[PDB]
Formats: sequence, C-alpha cells, structure tokens
Amino acid sequence: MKVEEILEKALELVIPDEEEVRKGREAEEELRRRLDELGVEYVFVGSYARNTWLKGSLEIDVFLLFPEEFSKEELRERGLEIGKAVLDSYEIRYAEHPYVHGVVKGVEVDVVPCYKLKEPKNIKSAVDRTPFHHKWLEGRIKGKENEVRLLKGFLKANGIYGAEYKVRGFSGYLCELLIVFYGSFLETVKNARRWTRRTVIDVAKGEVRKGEEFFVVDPVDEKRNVAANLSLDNLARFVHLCREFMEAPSLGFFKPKHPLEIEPERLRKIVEERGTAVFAVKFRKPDIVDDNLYPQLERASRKIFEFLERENFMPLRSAFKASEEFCYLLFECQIKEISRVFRRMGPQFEDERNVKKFLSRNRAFRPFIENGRWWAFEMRKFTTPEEGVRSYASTHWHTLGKNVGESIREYFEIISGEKLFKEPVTAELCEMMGVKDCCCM
Amino acid sequence: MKVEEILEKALELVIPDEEEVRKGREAEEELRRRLDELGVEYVFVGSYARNTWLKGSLEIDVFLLFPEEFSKEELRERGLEIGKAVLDSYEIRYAEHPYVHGVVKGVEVDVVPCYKLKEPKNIKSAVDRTPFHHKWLEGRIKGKENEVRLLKGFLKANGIYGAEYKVRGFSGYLCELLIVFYGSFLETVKNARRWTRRTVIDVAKGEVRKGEEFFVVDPVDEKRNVAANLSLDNLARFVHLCREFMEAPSLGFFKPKHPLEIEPERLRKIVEERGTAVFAVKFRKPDIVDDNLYPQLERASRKIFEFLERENFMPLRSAFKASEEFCYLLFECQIKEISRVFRRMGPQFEDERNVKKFLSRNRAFRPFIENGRWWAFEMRKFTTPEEGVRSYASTHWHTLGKNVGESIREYFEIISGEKLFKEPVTAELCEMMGVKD
RNA sequence: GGAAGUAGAUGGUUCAAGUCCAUUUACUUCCACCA
RNA sequence: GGAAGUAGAUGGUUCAAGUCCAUUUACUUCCACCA
Repeated sequence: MKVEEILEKALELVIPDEEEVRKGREAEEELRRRLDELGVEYVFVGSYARNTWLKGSLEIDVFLLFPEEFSKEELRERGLEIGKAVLDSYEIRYAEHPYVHGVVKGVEVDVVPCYKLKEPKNIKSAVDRTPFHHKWLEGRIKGKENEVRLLKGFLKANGIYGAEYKVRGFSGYLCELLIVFYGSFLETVKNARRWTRRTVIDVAKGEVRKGEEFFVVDPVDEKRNVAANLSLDNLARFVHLCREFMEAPSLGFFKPKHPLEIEPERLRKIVEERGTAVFAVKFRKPDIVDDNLYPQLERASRKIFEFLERENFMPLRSAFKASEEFCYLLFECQIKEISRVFRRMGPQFEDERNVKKFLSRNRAFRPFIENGRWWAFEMRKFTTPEEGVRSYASTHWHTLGKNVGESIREYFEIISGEKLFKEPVTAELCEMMGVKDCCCM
Repeated sequence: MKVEEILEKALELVIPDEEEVRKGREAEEELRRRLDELGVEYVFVGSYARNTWLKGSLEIDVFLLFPEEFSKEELRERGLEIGKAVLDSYEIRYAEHPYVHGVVKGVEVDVVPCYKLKEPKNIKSAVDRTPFHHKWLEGRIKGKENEVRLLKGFLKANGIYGAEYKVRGFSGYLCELLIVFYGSFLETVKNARRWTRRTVIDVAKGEVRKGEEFFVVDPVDEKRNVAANLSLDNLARFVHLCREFMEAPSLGFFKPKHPLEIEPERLRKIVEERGTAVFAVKFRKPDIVDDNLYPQLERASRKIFEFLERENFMPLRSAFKASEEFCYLLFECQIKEISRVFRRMGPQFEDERNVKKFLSRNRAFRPFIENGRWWAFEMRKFTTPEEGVRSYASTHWHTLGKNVGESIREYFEIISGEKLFKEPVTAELCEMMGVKD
C-alpha cells in the first residue's frame, strides 16, 4: 500500500457523507430563521462554517456579537437568554465563559456570546479571537478542508485531539493553522518529525523559529500560543507518531484503539511478576465540569506522588480515572514495605548547645556519631505505601485540589490487590505498567 | 561526687604496684647485662623509660642506635639478630618497619633498630623520631607522670587509646604531650570540650591555635601530626565524653565497660522490631598483621555499603569484626525486598537515532514518555540486599582490598537471621544498632 | 478551577527552617470550557 | 598494606555514561607496625 493509497481510504473515515451534511444544512437554516426573527448580530464560525468538521462529530458554532461596553454580567444574561430562545433543548455547563449548548433539528450547537471588536488585541472575553480566526482562515483553507480532516482523524485516533484538560492535545484550529502552514496532511507529518520542544511556528510570517518553548503563533494575535495547552509529552507522542507513520504507513493510524477486558487474574500475575505495590485511592466524584476536575486530579496525583517519593516508597508511575460516580488515583511503587527504623540527622559534634538539646529526646536506641556529626534512629509511623497514603490523604486533603480535596476529606478508601482489579481501572493499570497487547482495533 | 575525690580512687587502677614495678626493674637489669656483653649502642624509651606505663600492660622499649650509612638491608638483618639473641622467646611480625618482640624474665619487651641522627629533618627509618621523643620528654614530664597515667586509663576504658588502625585513637605519646600542654588530667579534659575539628595544638610554642584540620604538632618534628591517625569520629567521641565526665564525674569512666553479650533470641526480637534486613558477609581471615587488615576491612565494608545505597537498599550502617578464623562484614538495610521491575531512563524524544536504539531492545513491557523523554521498565537481577551483595561480592572481589578481596574470591558466605546471631558478632551488632542496657 | 511570577504573614516538623511539609493576604499573568 | 595528590592506559554497563561501575602504568606524599 503506497502512502497515497492509505490516505484515499483514510478519507472515508473522515469525510462526512451526504446525510450528515444535509442534516447540518437544515439545522443551519433553522438557526438562521430563529436568529433573524430576534434581530440579533450573529455569525457562524468554527469547523462547520469552514467545512473542516469530522465524519460523525457535527457541531455548529453560532457566535453572538455584543457591544464592547457590555459588562461581563450583561454578556452573560443576554447570551443565555438568546441561546435558550433559539435551541430546541439546552444545557448550560461551563467553567468560566458562559454559553449554551443544545440541539436544533437533531444537531449540536454552541451558541456563544462574545464582544464585537475592531481588533483582537486586548481581548475582553476569552472567546473574542474566534470570529477573527474564522475571518483569517475563510479563504486560505478552501480546497484544503480534507487535508484538515486527515489531520484531525489522525490525532483523534491516537487520543491527542482536543486542547481541553482531559486531553492537552491539538485543537481543530491548531490543525487548520498547520495545513495553511504546510499545505497538506502529508507535509505536516513529514515536517513534524523534526519539531522540538523549542519549535516556534509563526504562520502569518511563514516562518519556523527556535525559542524557549513549543509555540504556534496565532495569526490573529501574535501573543497567543495556539499550542499553549498541548502537553509536552503529547507533543513528543505526536512527533513520534509521525516518525513511525512515515516509515511504515497504514490505515491503522486512523483507526482508534479501545482497551480490552482483562481477567483480574492475568492482572494479579503481572503485578506479582513486577513485584510491586499497586493501589488506588478511591473517592466520590465531585460534581463539576471536566475542565475543573482534571487539573485537580493531576494535582492530587502529583501531590501524593511526591509524598510517596520523599518517604522512599520509590513510586514508578501514577495514573488517574474519573468514572460515573467515583474517581481513582492510581499508584505503583517499588517498595511494598519499608523498615520501621530510619536515620535522622543531628548537629555536628562542636555544637555543645544543640547536641545536648538533640540527645535530650527520649528514644529506643542509643544515638551515634558518624562523620563528626550526631545521628538518631527513629521509628516510622507507617511501613507500607498504602498506610503512608491513608495518613497523608487524611491530614493533607486540603492540598489535594479544592473539589477533590473536599471530597477526599468527606470520604476515601485505599484499594489494592484483587479488590482493585475488579474496579473500572484496568485500562489505566495496563497503560501505567506498559502491559503489551491489551488494546485493539 | 566532688571531682578530686574521683581521681583519688581512680589512681589506684592506673598506677602499677611495687609487685609489678620490681618485675620490670629486674627484667631491665637482665636486659642491661645481655646488651652490654655484645657492645651494642642502645637506649630505653617509651612509657617504661619515663614512668608512664599502666597497671596491667607493661612494656619496655629498647632502641638500637645505628650508623646512618647502613642500608635497610644491614639495618634489618643486624638489628633483628641482636634482639633474637637478647630475648628468651620472640616474635617477628610487623607491617613496615622491622623489630623483634619478646620476653625477658616474664615481661614484655620491644627491640627496635633505628638511625642515630642529630637532625630529625629528612627522616630515614619510620621510627627515628622516637629517641628524640624521649630526649625531649625525659625531664619535662617529671612529676606529671600520674596525670599522663590517668589520661591513658580514661581512654582505654572508653576504647580510644592507641594509634593502630584497629582503634584510630590517641597514641601514648600524644597523651603525654597533652598533659605537658595542659598541665594535668583535669585541665586536659577541661579544654578538650572546646576543641573543634580544626584545632591546632603546638607544644614547643604553647599556642591553642586554629587551622585546616585537627593537627597536634610534634616538638621534634614541626611538620609531624602526632594526631594524624585519630579518626574524626573518635575525636568527636573524646570531646563529648569530656563534656559528659565534667558534668557528672563517676568511677565508671575508668571502668572498662563490657558489652556482656546478648541472647540470640533477644537479638532476633530487636531486628524484627526494627524491621530491617541484617546480614553479614563471612570469609576466611587473611594471614596478615592487624595494621594491614583493618584498613582493608574498612575498605571492603565501604564499597559494599556504597553498592547497596546506589542499588537503593538504603543501608543503615556498617561494622566489621575479625576473629581467630574469620572476618565478618556487617550491614543493616531499610529494604528487605525491592520490586523486580525498575525504571531506566531513555533519551529525549527529539534525538531520533537514539530513540530507535532505545526502542530496539527487547523488554517485557512497553516503554513510555515522561516529561519529554523516553523511559523503559527493566527487571532487576536480585531483589533482596543479600542476593545483591552475593552478586557484587562475586563480581567485585578485586576492589575490596588486596588481601580481603583475594579471600572472598576463594570463598565467602552471606549470613543472616539466627544463623548470624550465633556468630561472634553480637557486640558489634549492638554497637551498630544502638541497642540499650 | 488549575498553572506561572511578585510582594509578604503564619502553622507544623526538626537540635536547627530563606532551605521540609503545609496554611494564608495582596498584586500580575496565563490555560481549559467557544476557536 | 591502606589514604591523599600528580600525569596518563583502558575495559564493562548504557540510546548515549568525557558524568555510572571497575581495570592499569609512571610519579609525589602521608599514615599504622616503636613512640
């Protein structure tokens, strides 16, 4: 299979077919009629209005253009008022910028209020660049919309499409900019192989530059890094994907993998081969949006992780899962059990004052002089990493993220061994320990 | 109690009785005759020849004065013959400088060939300072002989008297200098408390001066560090014992403290209480003098310790013992068992050539990326500190001292649990673990 | 909500804290939720 | 025999270890065995 042949087949995975374009076309018209009837300024932007949305995930963005002078609170009431007035059914869940999600004639719509600006310098709301993004792309993306989709499907299938916190990947917009820059998906990929953590792509200036971090300049706002929330590791994954793809291209790369059911037994055997302690801290899921949730789960992971490390449990890797009603903070450590006694350092032998303060303390064991300074043996209050975290999470819940922290305080438990393998975390477990052959399609 | 009171009763244990004195006096009379019907130039030196030896251990030092043109050839051969022809029974074991050790009418004697110089500068044989030590000390010590005797007794009861590598403590010539310097035992203990690791003591200039490290200057060799072999930790032990003695003076500071050994079962209980892995590497004690052995054992000890720590077993401390037949290298780790899997660091995601290489290796688990570099899981070859040191000891014998390495090469074993507790290391295991009572 | 910087104030730990664990006031950004 | 210092000779481990683990020559001391 030549590289150009795989792509022709890959287009079938990404070009929306007619039924979905029509559904979209008549959703759009209905939207128009409704927003006309209300006599409001609106515009269609995003992937629908540029024809770069993916087969299977049609969503229309309608943007409301308000006077710059409106208060943030006004922007909010009116935005919602109109969004609610126009959608067949709706749902309002956001993290900071207010907008309403909904459905019109079976199709998904964001209706998002923003400020009508003359320039996208000194943005007032965080969505203000969007109409300009559209304006800039409108006539550079014609005839390339399929190169965009290839890139989006390619990233989607390797789980790095989306700039949201759940993903820390590539936005659709970022994808569009890349095609405008390179000219095709193929050219994008060919070049990505040479991207580095210092790479700066400046599209408006048509230039690739070195800098302090991976930076993709927005043509609409030179200060914006379109790749701001692309995690370093996902960058590295993408360049790698590219290098692999060029060497051995297949339809594989455009097909997504789904984790496999793993018998809790295979899982038991694997864990005892590695000879490690594995456990999750399980707690009720705070009822909040993903974009609030995930940073906090990351915070929790790290915080506990660093505890495990400084208490010498030598943790290998951490992971986390949000499920329907619970969350899980997963860890794997090299030390299943540590000794009760440990060393604590005292002062040098010349500090009469402090030494005699130091060996004042009542201890089970005679303290000793080494390398000219004193040393004491103390007892740990926990000897296994599970006990360690039972203590840590009970007493440091406040540090663990505002919402998860409050959750952990109210309740949590530590699960390990087989009780843990029957829990919906096998996917993360395999991923975390790098278990071979546990994903598919 | 009141302090001078304490010294009174304590003098009785450092001072030799007429019984022991006479014993020497007449062994000295025999010596003086036997040496003079051979026309060999000689002088007596050391604690014997300045009335500063201890109740118990009595030794006599006889020094053979030799012409300087004599090579290390004629020095050894003649100087040995002489002692061999003077003593009743003798040994000739030594590390560098040759001498003969022996018995004359039931008392300990040392006869030592050396050069009769005039200048101690540009020294020839290792001991040549010693007759000059005496010349300097002869009349200077007169009176203060008791105050010396107290210092030695104090150090011996607290196990820090001597200079040999077994003790790395205080030479009995350093002990004399301190008394000479500070006047008495009480003033010596008094100022010791205020010594630092950089204290510099000079006697032929009487200056409590400071410098680069703990350096007591010999009168007869300005450039000689009489405290050279005193270990930092033992200097640290001394100035603390002094601070302790001063606050609560007791007879038990001259009573050699005995670690009356502990039951294999009370030991067992303690280690499971501490919850750590204690074990020893045991091998055939090489046939070498102490002053060769211990530095070597220290070396062997340290290398394994360092292995263990970089291997992440978190060793607590080391020790070592040498018996009739065997040496023991003792260790305690916080980690009885580590996981099989571990983390190996790959290159950074950019370096394409090296990534391929890192990825080409067969492993049981997929490698991963973390903060922009590749990592892999790999498997350990050992998971307990015992198995670990078995490996290190087999692979690295050559680096564990000349004679101790060779011995471990032939044979060694890893010794732990109750098998270990019935080996003659009970005392050192305590000292090491900080056990009380 | 999360992260980065600035100017601080606390508590705990420890012989010892500008250096470890945490708490907290003010300013300055920035990211996610739309693109 | 151990330690310190001067100029080098490698081998093993590893994606690469000029940095991790060891091997080896020349030279300049020091220290213990007596005090």
